[PDB]
Amino acid sequence: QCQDVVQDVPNVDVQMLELYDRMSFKDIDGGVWKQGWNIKYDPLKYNAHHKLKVFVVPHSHNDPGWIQTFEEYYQHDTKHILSNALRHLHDNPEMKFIWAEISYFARFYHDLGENKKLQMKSIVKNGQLEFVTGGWVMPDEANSHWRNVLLQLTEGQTWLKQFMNVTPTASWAIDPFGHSPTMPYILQKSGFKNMLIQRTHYSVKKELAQQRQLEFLWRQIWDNKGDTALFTHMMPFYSYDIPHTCGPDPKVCCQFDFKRMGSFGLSCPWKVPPRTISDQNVAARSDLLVDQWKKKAELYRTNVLLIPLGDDFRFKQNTEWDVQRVNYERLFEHINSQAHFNVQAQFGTLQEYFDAVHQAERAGQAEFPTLSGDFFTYADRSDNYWSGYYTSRPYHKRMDRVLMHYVRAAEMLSAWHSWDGMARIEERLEQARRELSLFQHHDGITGTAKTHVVVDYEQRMQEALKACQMVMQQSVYRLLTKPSIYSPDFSFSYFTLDDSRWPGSGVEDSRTTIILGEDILPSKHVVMHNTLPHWREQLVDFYVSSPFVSVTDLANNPVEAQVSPVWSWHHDTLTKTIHPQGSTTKYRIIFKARVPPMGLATYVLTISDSKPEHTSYASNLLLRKNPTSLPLGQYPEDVKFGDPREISLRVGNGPTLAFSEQGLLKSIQLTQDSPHVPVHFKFLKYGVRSHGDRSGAYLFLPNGPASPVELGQPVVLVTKGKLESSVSVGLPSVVHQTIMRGGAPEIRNLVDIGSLDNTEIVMRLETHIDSGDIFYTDLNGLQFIKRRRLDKLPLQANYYPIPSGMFIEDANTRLTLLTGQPLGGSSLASGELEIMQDRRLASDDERGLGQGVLDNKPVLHIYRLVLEKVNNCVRPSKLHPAGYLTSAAHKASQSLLDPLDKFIFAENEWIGAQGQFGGDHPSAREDLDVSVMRRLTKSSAKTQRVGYVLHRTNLMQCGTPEEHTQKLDVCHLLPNVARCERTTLTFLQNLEHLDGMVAPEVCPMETAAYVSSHSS
Ligand SMILES: O=C(C[C@H]1CC[C@@H](O)[C@@H]2[C@H](O)[C@H](O)CN12)c1ccccc1
Ligand SMILES: *[C@@H]1O[C@H](CO)[C@@H](O)[C@H](O)[C@H]1NC(C)=O
Ligand SMILES: [Zn+2]
Repeated sequence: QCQDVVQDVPNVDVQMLELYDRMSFKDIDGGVWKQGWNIKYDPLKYNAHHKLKVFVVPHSHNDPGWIQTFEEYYQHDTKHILSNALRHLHDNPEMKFIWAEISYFARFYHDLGENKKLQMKSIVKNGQLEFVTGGWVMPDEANSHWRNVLLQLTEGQTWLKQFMNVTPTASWAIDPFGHSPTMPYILQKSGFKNMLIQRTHYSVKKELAQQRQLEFLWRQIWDNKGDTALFTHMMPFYSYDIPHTCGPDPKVCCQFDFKRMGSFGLSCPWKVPPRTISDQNVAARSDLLVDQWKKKAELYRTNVLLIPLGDDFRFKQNTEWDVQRVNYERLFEHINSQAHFNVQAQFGTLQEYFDAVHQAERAGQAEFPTLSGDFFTYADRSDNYWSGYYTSRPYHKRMDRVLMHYVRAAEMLSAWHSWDGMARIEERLEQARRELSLFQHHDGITGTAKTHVVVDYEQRMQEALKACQMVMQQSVYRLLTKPSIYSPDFSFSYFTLDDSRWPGSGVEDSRTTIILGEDILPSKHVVMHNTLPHWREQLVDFYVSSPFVSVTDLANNPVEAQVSPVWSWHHDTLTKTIHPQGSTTKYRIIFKARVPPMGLATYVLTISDSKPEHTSYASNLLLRKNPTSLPLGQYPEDVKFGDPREISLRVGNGPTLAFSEQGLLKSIQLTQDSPHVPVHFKFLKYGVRSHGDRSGAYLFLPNGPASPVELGQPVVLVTKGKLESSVSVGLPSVVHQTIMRGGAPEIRNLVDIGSLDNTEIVMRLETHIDSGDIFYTDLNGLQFIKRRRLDKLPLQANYYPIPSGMFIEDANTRLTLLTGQPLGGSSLASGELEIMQDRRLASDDERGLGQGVLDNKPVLHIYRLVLEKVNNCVRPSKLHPAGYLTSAAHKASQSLLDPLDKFIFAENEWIGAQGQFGGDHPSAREDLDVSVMRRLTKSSAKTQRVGYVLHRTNLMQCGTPEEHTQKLDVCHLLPNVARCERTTLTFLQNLEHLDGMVAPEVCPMETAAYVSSHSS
């Protein structure tokens, strides 16, 4: 049935980790093709019965924000490009054009008059204008979560289906900075047949070109059978621009970019300009151009050649359309009429190219190699590895993951009902999806845009968060109020969201205090939501105006609680120390919430005049020389003081953690009898080179290994409670916190790099684990890939994206660090893990951004740290390119990315309140998630439709007996099901009509989509 993703090592022609081990990566001058060799071809290869078919594919790369905002580019460039494409393609039936970015296209189309909409639909229907990929954006592939890659793909393609009646099956990704196999994974499950990529390491292009392995069937690293494979074309040269797309010699190709003759303010840096094609020069010009084409064709296996013709924001001016088209038409007429060339050249689209390639394949002309692996870390030249953008602008990288979750929760909570149009649910959800989708752009989440553009993305995301909050709180009010009492005002805030980790303590004072008092309000209802499809317990905290608060469930059962102070860290500009101050009027109450699968649970907080029976109070110990008093108002336990010292803590039956006198972890002891395993946190700094190339938003070019941050004698705060304990320390640039709740600790870093120019702050873990040169990092939150540190490459080449987690292991022990935000990281020595926190860079790094990164702001990074024994786990063999999490590590990752949501009832009394929603929802096996639940129809549809994306991960078997869980059938989650269909992941095509209206669960590492239809 299901493929075994652990025990069967796939047999592929190219496995990227193996290729990396063998490659020497020498950076030699290849001649005119600087990173290749002088290509030779046999002129007799092509003849009358075997011609070279050349497709020249006009394109225009349009960034949804980079050096200008989305709206600035739309007004100055993109609207003109699309208007002139419409005119020119209409008037010139053989001209072609491809378009990728649907965020821009949708904007443009909705502003067109009906006559022009109709003209536009006609040039799409007739194949002159072709959509490629059809996502909202062309996303980053390093930092993006797979859930958001799917979200933006779906946003663009849903628009295209509705308005253009087309769904692209070929993908075009010419600009992301390195490439991930998560893309073919999602695309192949969304109807695609082909994809194109460009930015891969120059040494990889050379190696694959030598073997004609630039076109390959790209399968997942664990896929033994090959069912995931997607045909992939990798472009061979340094850029997608015209000089690097006609052939190997850019001095020649630049002469065929007819926008470079002077009047457009462009020129050829190789110092030979284009010349207008005429009858007196066409034979000579054609002989140069065809020679470049035949050289490029040597790198590929069929007689069908792809020649992109475009660059950034091209095809704007009418005069530009004319100059490119007329000159190429003259070349085509000459070349195609001169038999000695044995070439047929024409304008074409991307799909036309791929169709012709597969026709050649089926005619027996070519067989294609199989490939697995990824294409990180990219370098475009010399030692310029693009690992900096794995960290750049980390505040917005963290915001991405918060908004990811809020979009999921808003779509899920509101999916349970149909809503009247006056509720503006669909409106707010569309806004949220579109702003999050926009940020997936390869200058958004990457942190590679100008400062004012970053500000625009942030503002858009804030509006999206507010939209999600509105939808979430309206939904909770409807789900938990007696139906005959429910009386909604769709503009009113029935609940406010309380989020403890965004923007976070020390970043924004954004959270509301629950204000209780005998003379104002005795009690307050709070509600937790659990988006995951299994019962979940999690500690939750709220701010309250008294320490004398107790918690009950709605059946009035007492719930054990802990009260702790509200501590804020202050950079004291008088004493020159970083130290905590406690509130004397706000307090934190903490208790364990238990919430049904995809459900809600209500609790009540009640004030009393004295310490409640079921509430305890944490102790607090401030470790520093030269302490001063720390009053805490009504808080019943006095703060204690001491000189810095080592300390040890244990919460519940969980691990015992030991800390240095500097407040940093030194060891973890898993159980009572077990060893104190050395696990040391350390903060270090990288700098920038004083000669040669400088680090910037894209490039990490360190001036050697990192140097320790000088810590001085930092102030350490120890809070010890029955439910939660923590150690926090004010270090230079980081308030570092280790929080213990009875399992793997949570780490929070409040990172403020301040004015430290040309500094990158790294957090490192040092252990004994005999990992050697092996470590594992994830791709897009979807899969873990084996990495091998290569000392033959520079330090920055050994940095990889850490979009959600990383681990090291030996035969016996594993250490996994899970993240709540994408950051860059590595293992630079056996037993180590490290992850960059922020970077502040004064210089531009010559990739067009035209600024350094000097707009840092405080960010709260979150993590879980899981030390485990793995000697009993069934792991892949030494040759398998994947790794897999344990149950504990996977749940830890879910605790960061999809925590419980917390709602505080706004008014004094909630009439008709109910205690729970979803108690009857199936509690699915732990490896299964309902990644997306989305109602697909508005309230006017007679047949309601609800879409589900189901993802099953793969967890290691380590000898923990499986407990019976319930089968999850998403098609019966809503009543009155009339049909259940398996669909593509975008919901746009029905693939299977399902027997008995039952949606089967999916196999390990598989993702499926289902749509249920309800007659209601
Ligand atoms: O590669 C680029 C720019 C590429 C890659 C980085 C990315 O931020 C930008 C924008 O997305 C543009 O689309 C071009 N991209 C470059 C190279 C040399 C000089 C100037 C620019
Ligand atoms: C859209 O797609 C196909 C081919 O263009 C056509 O048969 C159909 O009539 C068009 N319109 C629809 C499905 O509304
Ligand atoms: Zn770009």
